Amino acid sequence: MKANEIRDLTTAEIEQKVKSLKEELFNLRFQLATGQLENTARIREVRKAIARMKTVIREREIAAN
RNA sequence: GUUAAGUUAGAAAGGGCGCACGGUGGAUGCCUUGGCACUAGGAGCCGAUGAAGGACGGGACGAACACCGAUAUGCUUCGGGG
Repeated sequence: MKANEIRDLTTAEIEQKVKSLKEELFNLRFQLATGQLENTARIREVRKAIARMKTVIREREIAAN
């Protein structure tokens, strides 16, 4: 997901995908607290994909300053 | 046959000793998951660019340890490694 997201433009191509995965993380715990979910390791992998995205823009702010 | 005097062994409610067989127990014997002692070399300070210490928290899995801060049981990228 590195060159997939390094090549993405700074403004919304991370940010809307940040916001969608925030909404995606918002939905998966609802299935799990009810118990109506199976692939629980994806939920770990979603936040694993979240934290690697917020550090992209923060790295690019260092590239700015 | 009995009468008389007369000796004279046995027993065990339970215990004493000798062996036999168990139980509690944790000593010894052996080992090491850590110690102390130094020698040799290296390092001898970190902080208002927020310390040391923490407290509170983070997993599909329950609390505690260890790891780690709402980017939370790693994250990117640089090498190693298969």
